[PDB]
Amino acid sequence: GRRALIVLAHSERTSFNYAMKEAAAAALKKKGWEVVESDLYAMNFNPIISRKDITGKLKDPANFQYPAESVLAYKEGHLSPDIVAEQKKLEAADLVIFQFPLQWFGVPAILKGWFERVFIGEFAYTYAAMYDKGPFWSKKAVLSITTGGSGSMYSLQGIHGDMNVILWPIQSGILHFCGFQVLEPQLTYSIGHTPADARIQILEGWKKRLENIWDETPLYFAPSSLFDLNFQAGFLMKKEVQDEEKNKKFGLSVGHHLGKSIPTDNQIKAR
Amino acid sequence: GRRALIVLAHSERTSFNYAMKEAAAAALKKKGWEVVESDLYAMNFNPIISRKDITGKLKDPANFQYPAESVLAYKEGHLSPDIVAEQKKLEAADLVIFQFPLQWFGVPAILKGWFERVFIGEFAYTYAAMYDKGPFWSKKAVLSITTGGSGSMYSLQGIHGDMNVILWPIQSGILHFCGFQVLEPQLTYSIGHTPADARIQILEGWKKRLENIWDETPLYFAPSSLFDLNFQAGFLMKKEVQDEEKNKKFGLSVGHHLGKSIPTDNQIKAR
Ligand SMILES: Cc1cc2nc3c(=O)[nH]c(=O)nc-3n(C[C@H](O)[C@H](O)[C@H](O)COP(=O)(O)OP(=O)(O)OC[C@H]3O[C@@H](n4cnc5c(N)ncnc54)[C@H](O)[C@@H]3O)c2cc1C
Ligand SMILES: Cc1cc2nc3c(=O)[nH]c(=O)nc-3n(C[C@H](O)[C@H](O)[C@H](O)COP(=O)(O)OP(=O)(O)OC[C@H]3O[C@@H](n4cnc5c(N)ncnc54)[C@H](O)[C@@H]3O)c2cc1C
Repeated sequence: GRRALIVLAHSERTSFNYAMKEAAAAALKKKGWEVVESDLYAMNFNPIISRKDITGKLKDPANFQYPAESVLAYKEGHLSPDIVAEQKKLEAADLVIFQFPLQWFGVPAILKGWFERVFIGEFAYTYAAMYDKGPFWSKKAVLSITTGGSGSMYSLQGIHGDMNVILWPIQSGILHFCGFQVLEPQLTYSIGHTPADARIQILEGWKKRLENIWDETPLYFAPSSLFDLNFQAGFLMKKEVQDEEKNKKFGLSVGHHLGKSIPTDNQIKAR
Repeated sequence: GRRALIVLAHSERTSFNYAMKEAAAAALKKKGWEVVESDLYAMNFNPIISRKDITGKLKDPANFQYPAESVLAYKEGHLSPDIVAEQKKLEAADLVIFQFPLQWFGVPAILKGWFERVFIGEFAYTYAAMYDKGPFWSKKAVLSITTGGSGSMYSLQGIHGDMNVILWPIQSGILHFCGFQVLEPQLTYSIGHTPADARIQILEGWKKRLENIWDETPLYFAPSSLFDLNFQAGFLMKKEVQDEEKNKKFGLSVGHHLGKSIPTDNQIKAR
């Protein structure tokens, strides 16, 4: 069996988010997965990066810089116990599910703090090995999101704008940057206005998808080989690559739109 | 005699972010501004939403729903006073400056939670009063952001992709949604690789800009008058507007790209 980690960011057992977490765990276990969860609220997880994330002496206590100090602590085994426990969950996991309600067009603060304290340099990323060469290359991640607003609001013509744009900083910036293959997000729009029978089927749909989740085609991101990955070239797209794209009508992705048309549902549907 | 609020999200008084906050306060005060600060770390601000944000019995404790419960607490005066104190800072402020290091392509968790606990419904937004009809329509907000990554990384051809996409969920989804006119963000790229002399100039340029900050043209967002703002129409773009926009080369904004070219630096430069 593969290993699954479910990171849940919701404080209520009675929420649809909790129900989705239970549905996921149940479905995966039946298919032979070992399932571990991170119920951040139940954990009362400390969401705030600080010098307390490092046990014992710092390298430069008078001028504390979290990136350098947290990296050093990781290498020397001096990270805070709660951080280390989470990192071990990540290392064991093949599939990571992030279950959360959309909050101010992003992840809840407690989940954002989880990323900030757990995704430490060298462990989760290096400038030498980033995006598709990232440490989590063998792992797959998926966002399971619930929203208050309807799907129409997040359509191209909706008042909020394209949901693909909202998803990008998370799926590309956080997950893919660390090497994750990112699967199509499970989007549950206006769950507060969804009829009872329909909420039941959404749960069943989620269970059914997870039966074959590992064999899905992941979302498309621009491969890192298209870029000159060094400070001298400023991590810019290769000259020959740019030349080849000048005849193309569509951009490569949401973030790499190149001033052209973004491919439809680049962050919502796989090729 | 206008009033400014500076929200800072950095743990270290020795940081450049703190220096930017200090420079902003002094520059504004010299021009006669009243300046109030929210140093979230120094305030030990709690960024995690919970039932205890309501200082009394809940309307529906068996099924706790934060949006409805927090709005009810707001109207009845049963919001936690640490939230109330922040809300009063916002009421008095004409200009709001958010000073923070870019962290995982968004705001630090402590600031995210600040938005989540303080921007309560009715106080900060309603489905009737949203975007340009929002409660903060008379106010202006600006992001002052420092990054570890270079500006080229966030260019159209950069490995991280377009920064305008990264800014959208914050500037449109959080700030503009509540009514704020959003001014051009102060972007300070690769501050960790900036020589001492250039760091001095960055501080001065920030001070110089703030001398006439209120006279600046705000960023462009699609006007809400272009949309049918009701649930029956799903808050979609008006039929006449859609047909008219079909003849426009560029999308309206980052989020309202409409599957077309995004206007250059829509979230970075004013028209
Ligand atoms: C601070 C904040 C910011 C927000 N920002 C945004 C935003 O930017 N955009 C946006 O769209 N929304 C936003 N929201 C709204 C938020 O996304 C929704 O309130 C949330 O997604 C609702 O999910 P829930 O899990 O709380 O469901 P709940 O509202 O708790 O439950 C929904 C329904 O599911 C039912 N249910 C529960 N368990 C089961 C089960 N086992 N089987 C069947 N039915 C069940 C419940 O009875 C309920 O009727 C925000 C909310 C907050 C508090
Ligand atoms: C969890 C996390 C996630 C991150 N995610 C991202 C990301 O997604 N993208 C990205 O690009 N970056 C990211 N970063 C990097 C981050 O954006 C930078 O570390 C941050 O912007 C640096 O700001 P600072 O104020 O800490 O600078 P500091 O490192 O504190 O200061 C830089 C220099 O300024 C000098 N200085 C301080 N005060 C003064 C003064 N008064 N006058 C002159 N000089 C002074 C200091 O001596 C120091 O040498 C992340 C960092 C963390 C910790």
